[PDB]
Amino acid sequence: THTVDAVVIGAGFGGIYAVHKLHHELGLTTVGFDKADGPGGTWYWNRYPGALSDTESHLYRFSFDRDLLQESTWKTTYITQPEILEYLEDVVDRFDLRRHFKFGTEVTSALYLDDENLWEVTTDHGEVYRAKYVVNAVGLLSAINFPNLPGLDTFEGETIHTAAWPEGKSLAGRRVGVIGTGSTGQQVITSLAPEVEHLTVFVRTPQYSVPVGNRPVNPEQIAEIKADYDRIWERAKNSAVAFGFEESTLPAMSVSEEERNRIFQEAWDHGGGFRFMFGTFGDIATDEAANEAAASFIRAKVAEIIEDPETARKLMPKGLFAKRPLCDSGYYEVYNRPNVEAVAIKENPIREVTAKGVVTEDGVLHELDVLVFATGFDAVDGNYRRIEIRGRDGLHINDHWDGQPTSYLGVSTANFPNWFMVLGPNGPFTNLPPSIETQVEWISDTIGYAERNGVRAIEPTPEAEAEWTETCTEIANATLFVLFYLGGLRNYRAVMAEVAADGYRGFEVKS
Ligand SMILES: Cc1cc2nc3c(=O)[nH]c(=O)nc-3n(C[C@H](O)[C@H](O)[C@H](O)COP(=O)(O)OP(=O)(O)OC[C@H]3O[C@@H](n4cnc5c(N)ncnc54)[C@H](O)[C@@H]3O)c2cc1C
Ligand SMILES: NC(=O)c1ccc[n+]([C@@H]2O[C@H](COP(=O)([O-])OP(=O)(O)OC[C@H]3O[C@@H](n4cnc5c(N)ncnc54)[C@H](OP(=O)(O)O)[C@@H]3O)[C@@H](O)[C@H]2O)c1
Repeated sequence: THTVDAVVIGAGFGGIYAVHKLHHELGLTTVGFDKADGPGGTWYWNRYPGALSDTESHLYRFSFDRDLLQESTWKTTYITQPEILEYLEDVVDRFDLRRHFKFGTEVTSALYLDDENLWEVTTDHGEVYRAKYVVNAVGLLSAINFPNLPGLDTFEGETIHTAAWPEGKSLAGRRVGVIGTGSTGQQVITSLAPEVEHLTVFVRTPQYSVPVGNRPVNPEQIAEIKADYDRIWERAKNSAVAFGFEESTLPAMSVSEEERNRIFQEAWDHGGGFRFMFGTFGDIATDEAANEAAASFIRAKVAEIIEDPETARKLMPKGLFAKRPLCDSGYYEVYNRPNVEAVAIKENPIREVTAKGVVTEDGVLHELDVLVFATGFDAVDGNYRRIEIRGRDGLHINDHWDGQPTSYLGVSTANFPNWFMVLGPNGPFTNLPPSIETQVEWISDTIGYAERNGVRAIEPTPEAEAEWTETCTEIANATLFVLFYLGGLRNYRAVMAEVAADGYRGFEVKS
């Protein structure tokens, strides 16, 4: 029914910028879609208390508009969900993007029509769009992982998942249980502890966590940032992780024990997860001894913060210090509160939930009014895998990604022509907005090139896609241990630009 140049799926950072680029810069008629009733993406969905960025406020945003960077403000060194949502809502209205989005609208299929070199895209309300290009900015919020504890139906109190937090809902003065201690669960717990009648935490795997050091800013302090913003973004885009600190090249074991502690202590006092992992020493992710030095420093902090050694034993992180580091606003301190109990479910599993609360295998009823699930989601490619997406010859995305999801360059995959991914598989591990910008700017250039020239279809070769996996795999082999590209933002940007400069190396082009 509707003939458009381009379709964008999602209205988070990625979809917002994709619609801007395609509409404003390339002059294409572009429609965006989100199941959400408004823009924001993950910042629209996740409204739990204590929801906070792990990227400093001044860097958790777009950098493409130099005037916008002068204009935005923020209250603290890290940024909260309502502030981010407001920022993204403001971007949408600043660039008049709203009239291009269809909200409350799920894309249920995207089928390639081989004969016409078009994508046929349908919504859950039956609307059909024919488009030359599809840009998928669908994020990771797939189906909500909402675990199957026996007797859950019987609970007479409120059951809440953090990705569907009730707007009014304050749990002040209530008896609350939280299941899950990832970034989200830690954040909810710290938020809840001081206001809740009682808090019971069901801990399965304690994680490494460092202080975030979220502090109020002055208007003079924002003024300093803003006067140097160009240099700041120049540095970020020339770094590996783009978080606003100088990345260390210092081997942890090349200095004395006393200096190593001082270095760790400084980062601990300053705050920041990536700063702790990458700002202290150059080999925490690559050297077993370096990782142990970091890991055991955090363990010692846990033991020092938590008074009761039985409580401390349950919360004690173990093993390698890896993946996205967690940071917190006083998470370990919380367990020193008289009205907070930790339950280590590996050794004392949940037997059932009843009307009144949770019974553990010890046979003790933990009486609760409220049960919070901070249990995350199931999958990461989940959002691709639940849409009927069909490429060339009717090849389904699930048949194509028979094993793990793959991409060429993080943005495209073979047999799916003119179909792009923002933050697809095998892409950078990074402060995300500047990587998102990198990918959308590259997607847009590639679509510009296709439109300028005669291009009917562009897709990666199977061999390019395989060499990219091999490339990612060889970077990942160096590290300690989903497959990301781990060469960093600066390296990723050079790779993307060179692919473009080399006449789209690794793409099959139908002229
Ligand atoms: C609490 C929290 C804090 C975070 N902090 C940071 C941080 O500090 N730094 C950082 O770099 N990253 C952080 N992240 C990661 C974050 O996801 C990214 O920074 C960024 O918001 C991702 O934007 P996105 O557009 O790629 O995806 P999303 O924001 O996830 O948006 C995708 C949208 O696509 C929509 N969608 C999916 N499928 C369909 C469909 N079939 N039809 C219609 N719509 C669909 C969804 O409804 C969703 O709104 C954080 C995440 C969380 C949850
Ligand atoms: N960039 C950011 O600052 C940021 C912030 C928040 C979230 N995120 C991302 O968003 C995703 C969601 O984060 P999240 O913290 O909500 O989820 P998460 O990281 O997957 O954490 C889930 C927690 O729930 C526990 N759990 C899962 N199933 C359980 C069950 N059946 N019974 C008991 N416990 C169970 C897990 O323990 P186990 O460890 O044993 O599985 C874990 O503690 C993550 O992938 C994360 O990377 C990013």
